Amino acid sequence: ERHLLLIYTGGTLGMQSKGGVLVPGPGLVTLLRTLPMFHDKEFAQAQGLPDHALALPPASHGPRVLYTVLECQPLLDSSDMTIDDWIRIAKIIERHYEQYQGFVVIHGTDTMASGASMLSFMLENLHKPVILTGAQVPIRVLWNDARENLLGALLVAGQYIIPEVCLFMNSQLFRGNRVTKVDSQKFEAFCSPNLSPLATVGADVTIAWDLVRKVKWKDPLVVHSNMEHDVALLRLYPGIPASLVRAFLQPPLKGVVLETFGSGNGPSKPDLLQELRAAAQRGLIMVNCSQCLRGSVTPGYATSLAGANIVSGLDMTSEAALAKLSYVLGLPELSLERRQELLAKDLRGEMTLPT
Amino acid sequence: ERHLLLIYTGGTLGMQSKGGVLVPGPGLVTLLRTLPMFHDKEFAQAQGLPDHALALPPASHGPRVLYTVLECQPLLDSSDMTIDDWIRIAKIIERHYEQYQGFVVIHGTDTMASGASMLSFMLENLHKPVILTGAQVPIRVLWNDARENLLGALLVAGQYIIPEVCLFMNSQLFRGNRVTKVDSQKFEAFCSPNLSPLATVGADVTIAWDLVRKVKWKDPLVVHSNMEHDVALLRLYPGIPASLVRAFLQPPLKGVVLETFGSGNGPSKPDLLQELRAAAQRGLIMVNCSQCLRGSVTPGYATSLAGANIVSGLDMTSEAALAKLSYVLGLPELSLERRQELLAKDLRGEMTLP
Amino acid sequence: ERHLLLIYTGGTLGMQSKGGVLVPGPGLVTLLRTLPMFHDKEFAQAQGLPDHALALPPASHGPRVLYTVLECQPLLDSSDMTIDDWIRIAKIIERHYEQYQGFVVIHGTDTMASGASMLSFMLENLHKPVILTGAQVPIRVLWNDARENLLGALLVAGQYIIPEVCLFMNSQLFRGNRVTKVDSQKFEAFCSPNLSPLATVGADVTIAWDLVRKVKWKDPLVVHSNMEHDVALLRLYPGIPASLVRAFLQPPLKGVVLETFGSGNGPSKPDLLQELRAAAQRGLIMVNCSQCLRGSVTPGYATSLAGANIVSGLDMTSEAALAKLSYVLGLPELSLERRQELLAKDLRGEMTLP
Amino acid sequence: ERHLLLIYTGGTLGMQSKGGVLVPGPGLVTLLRTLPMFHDKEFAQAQGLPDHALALPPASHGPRVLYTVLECQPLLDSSDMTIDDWIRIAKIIERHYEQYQGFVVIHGTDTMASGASMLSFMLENLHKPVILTGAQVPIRVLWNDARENLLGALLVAGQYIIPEVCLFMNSQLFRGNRVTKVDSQKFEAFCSPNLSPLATVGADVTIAWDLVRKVKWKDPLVVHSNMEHDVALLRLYPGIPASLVRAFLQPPLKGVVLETFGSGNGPSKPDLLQELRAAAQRGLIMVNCSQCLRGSVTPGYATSLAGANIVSGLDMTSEAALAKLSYVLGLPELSLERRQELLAKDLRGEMTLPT
Ligand SMILES: N[C@@H](CC(=O)O)C(=O)O
Ligand SMILES: N[C@@H](CC(=O)O)C(=O)O
Ligand SMILES: N[C@@H](CC(=O)O)C(=O)O
Ligand SMILES: N[C@@H](CC(=O)O)C(=O)O
Repeated sequence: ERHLLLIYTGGTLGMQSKGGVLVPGPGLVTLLRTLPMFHDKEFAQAQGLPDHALALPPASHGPRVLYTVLECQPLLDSSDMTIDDWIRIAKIIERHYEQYQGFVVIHGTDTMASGASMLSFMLENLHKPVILTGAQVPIRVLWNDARENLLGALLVAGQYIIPEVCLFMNSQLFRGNRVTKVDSQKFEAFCSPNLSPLATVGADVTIAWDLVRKVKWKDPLVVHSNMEHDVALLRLYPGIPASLVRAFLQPPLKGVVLETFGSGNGPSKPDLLQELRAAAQRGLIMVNCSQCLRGSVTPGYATSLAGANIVSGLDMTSEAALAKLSYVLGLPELSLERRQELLAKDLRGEMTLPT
Repeated sequence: ERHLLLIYTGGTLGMQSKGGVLVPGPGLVTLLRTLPMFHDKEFAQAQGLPDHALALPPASHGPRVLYTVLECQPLLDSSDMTIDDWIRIAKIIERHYEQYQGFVVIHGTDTMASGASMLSFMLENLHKPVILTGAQVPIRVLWNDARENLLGALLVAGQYIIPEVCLFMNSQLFRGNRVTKVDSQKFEAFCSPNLSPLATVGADVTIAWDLVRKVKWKDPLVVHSNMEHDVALLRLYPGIPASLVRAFLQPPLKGVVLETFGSGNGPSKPDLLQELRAAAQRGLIMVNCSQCLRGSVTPGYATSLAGANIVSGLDMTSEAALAKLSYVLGLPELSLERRQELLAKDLRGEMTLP
Repeated sequence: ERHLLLIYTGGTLGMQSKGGVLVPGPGLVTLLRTLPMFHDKEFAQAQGLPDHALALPPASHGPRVLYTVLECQPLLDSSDMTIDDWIRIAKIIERHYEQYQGFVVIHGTDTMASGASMLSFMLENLHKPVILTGAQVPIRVLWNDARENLLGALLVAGQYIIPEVCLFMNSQLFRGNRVTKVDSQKFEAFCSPNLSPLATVGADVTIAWDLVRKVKWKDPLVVHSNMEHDVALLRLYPGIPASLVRAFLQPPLKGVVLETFGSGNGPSKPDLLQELRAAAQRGLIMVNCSQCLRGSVTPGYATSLAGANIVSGLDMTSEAALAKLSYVLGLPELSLERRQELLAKDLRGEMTLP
Repeated sequence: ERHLLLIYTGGTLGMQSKGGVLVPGPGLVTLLRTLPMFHDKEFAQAQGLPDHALALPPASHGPRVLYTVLECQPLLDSSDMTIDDWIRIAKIIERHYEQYQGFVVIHGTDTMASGASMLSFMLENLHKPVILTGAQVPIRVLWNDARENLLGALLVAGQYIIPEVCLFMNSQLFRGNRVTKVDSQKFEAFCSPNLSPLATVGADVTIAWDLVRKVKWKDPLVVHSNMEHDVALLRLYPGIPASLVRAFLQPPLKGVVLETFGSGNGPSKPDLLQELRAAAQRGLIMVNCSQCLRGSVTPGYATSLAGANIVSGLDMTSEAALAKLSYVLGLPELSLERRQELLAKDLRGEMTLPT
């Protein structure tokens, strides 16, 4: 038997209509108990099993999977989530870490990439699966993606030792700090543009063990709740004025992700470049990411943004760059130079270095 | 014979190494003249043809294609382009509109989507093709995507009556105000996420005539050079503070595209919503676009951004929303309400209504 | 309320292990009854509803959906199916046509394209949906594609007036005579290479009404059980000998689909071409389809197969060409010439003319 | 300097209109000479270089590339090619192996996959690139894919040590015995359904060295010209009759590829199974391949074709199965059982043994 904790934080998967719009919906365990694919009553009764704990039917091979449902209060639309909410989730996993073999987190899709990236950094030396999932349609609506998404998450966390924060949707498992939301309506809502999926589900389960990170049983779980809140993301657009960038980078901002064009380029008008220098001199750290979905920041043009306090983000997603920026800036007693060196290193599989 | 104007504005296609980096490179016509696929010397000599004008070899069917090369000065990395640069390009097309049957614009890829979207709006009632193109590798490097991209542009503009600003790359023709750059290295650099390509090239040329806009031969070309410069784009990120949004939306800003999550949602914390209202009261117009590559802004959540001065962008790209915002706000003597009505309408094929 | 007939013919969806391999599995209605997503016990009891008939829970909009399960005997692995089996299925639909508003046919995937194509031709002037479906993993196994495939079929047939034989798999609805099986393991097992899906299911249901065929309420259902059995498929391979083709095309064969290379080409060695002429003189009809997944048979080479009794299959799938050949040859009292004209015309949406 | 042999066998790339249809076209070297991208006159003259030999302009990095054009006679539409034509090509490569560092073979697309597969088997212990290429549109037509396809082949063979028979089309390099033609009109005409491309070309060249086979410098090139001619391919279709299968498998046929449904199934009607057994008793060897594009043949159904003289083709393409059948059957002095063991083994990277 393997025991999982299922953390319900909110999002479309549980949602209910109310006033003609979707809002977060309570009473998940009550529903799941009535669904044979989520709960084997026969096995639970013949094991006089705790009434708070559910049991999946047997799968083909492997151990049996049991799980407990922790429903947070209040439940949130993921659009309203912030760094504090993701810290609370990390703390729930810390508190219950020893009692369970894996974790599944039900989450809204709107900011799921940000949440997976954050938790990836907060949960240092993680040894157990933390699988995020969600749905474009609520589980109470008849025709939905939620049933198969939730079941798959539980089976993956239940049956495999993948020690990463991942995202499971639409029969695929992605590295959490590598995903981005690409479609607002289709069930194939997420994409891992610069890395293969960690796993694919069909008849067979195919896992890329060559990519999955190795369990460091030696080192204990450290949960970083000291994340810098004053970080931002700024998308460059053609002709963005120096005066607007000056205003955006004012104190108390400590770090910013600049989303630049193509292979990492921006306008070279000197007054704009001057505001970036000025901000560097005040101590701001800047990471350069590409607005493009696929590919890497690379020098090579007269317009490439490099220099004073500007670290290349290589092929990182913006969601990951931002979370990493928050992590590194929150570490205590480091120099500006040391902080940039950490930003330029692959800390959780979020970044591919060249040769 | 069909005569085309080839406008070389800059970008990687012509570029040259200098100080170990790529910068814009002059002398295009000189090079093209030496390439048989771009210039038929035999036909030019046997027609004693102007020395500034080149001639493509005969294609399978259709008329012969001639073209003149106008090389702008200075040449630009597209990362440095602004609304004024795109206006200059529209003006070149206006000045020479009667003399040519089509236009091809060589452009850097970094801001090509912004440029195609801008020209789409500036060139009202366009009757002739205006085809943008570029390359991830310069034409002077041996292994490149530039040869085939440029030739395809010239043949499309030269042989078909597609009255739109388009982008031709990697054997596909896209509606210009529908594209976005998705790959910084691969030759398949562009994508039209919410609309099919207008055309595909292989053995056959396949054109989606069901999508191509109709020539309005009744109405003359109007070229809008009064585009509002004070428009911006703002990407929401989780926990973005009200104080930072306040600072961003200060005067003199007149319009902004808010890039929101998923189907058009943002944080509902009241102090943030309050700063959007405040800015609406100052007369700011806001368009809501999705950060997602594919799909549409739709109401349906308690977190959906709608209301005071906020127009839904449906499935518009951000590049297109931003250009449309610039166009509509530049029109003289319209009420705020009329401006929002135009923003909610499909003006150049950039937007699908439900 | 809309009432559907669910015809269970066999295939993996229902299957059971036995002797270490998968074989067809009885007792479908018994299982479905126990699944809340397939049967609303509360509504059935509060309507004292027939015990043989199930009821789907309410969907968002639309009418309620009820359905009856007809489990054929014996059940078949689709690899064993033939024209007679598909005729039987058409006859079941004919016998019960008036009593139901739609049909769903559970079928093995191995020959599902052949079956959908056949039924498409057999069911002339169809007014109601006939949706085929199946699964790579049985519905009794916990992790499967069968639950969502079957439910989607029932909801599509139950809620929409799509008067075609279709295939529903993996959240997509395809025109049946346009599909082919491309993957032996993945859940995305099927592809419609030369036509868009008729519909896609996500948050919204998107239907291509521009493609869906029109209901001919005036004309009654005619069910062709006169399908020619003596038709075959022959795949050319490099250096295939004339003597082997002679043997293949001997009487009593009446029609053959030649699967040729690329854009419709074969070897031009004269003894091979001579055997095709000889067979034409005996009255054999030949349809030329491409071995390629995507694209169209087109003349243009010295190696193109055209002439005596050879009709181009354009962009038809082989499964569709073969079924159409069976249909046309089964029609009574037509001249060879008229038969070839029908083969060259789009009769059920299986073929795009240039 | 690296010197290549360019073997022009025929196909659409060189073709000419004549009587309103495309036929093979002579005079390739004459044309290429006039194209600056294929011939640097300045460098050739300043090196007083042989008049039969051309020279590519300099590429970014790497050595300079020179090449000689050998134009076969007669030139062929690939639809008319046979085993004897592919043997002649292997013999050309054998004769000239020591003089050149690589080979490019221009070939019609209609049977290119069969040709690449054949050469793969014929050229044992190959150490140098043999790159096949072709085009959907002739090089003399203005708007074509031929220029870039031919140039890329020459640059790949000229600049990298990939010791395989490959196919280069539309900016991708595929393992030759893994490809199949999937589109009769689009420039993306080929697909490698069960294996990644060996390489991709863009700004950067990306090579999957993890997949490319290793140079066996110890072992010399052996070229097999004893290939069995009496092999065939038979596609099963629903209700195919026993009497027709009997006629197809008559002597002198020695081997056949059965293209079956899905994961490797056919009809189980006993009279059909009886004809397969009869043919096995006459000494016929049978390989089972899937009609599916992205198929592996796997047992698991009552309809799976396995037994007397029937070898599973796993994920092999039919073109590869058919060539392999011709190779193995042509080897001298082997027992029927030994022949089947070779058919079941990955000999040139054409087959993945499963997980
Ligand atoms: N607005 C929802 C979107 C979803 O879950 O699909 C959320 O993020 O909570
Ligand atoms: N940096 C270049 C990119 C390109 O041309 O591909 C530009 O936009 O001008
Ligand atoms: N062998 C099965 C395949 C399936 O159902 O998926 C059949 O064709 O009956
Ligand atoms: N029929 C031609 C097709 C091509 O080359 O594209 C050949 O195979 O020679």
